[PDB]
Amino acid sequence: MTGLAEAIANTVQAAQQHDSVKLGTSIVDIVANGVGLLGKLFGF
Repeated sequence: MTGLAEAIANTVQAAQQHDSVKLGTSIVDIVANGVGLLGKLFGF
């Protein structure tokens, strides 16, 4: 699928991992944690 990180990256544009730090469990552990899965696939 293409909605594993896209969905979370759909708010980071304005949130930038900010508002999520105060509200969101499947968002704060995806942009910093979940990203660890793609980091090796791509590089970041």
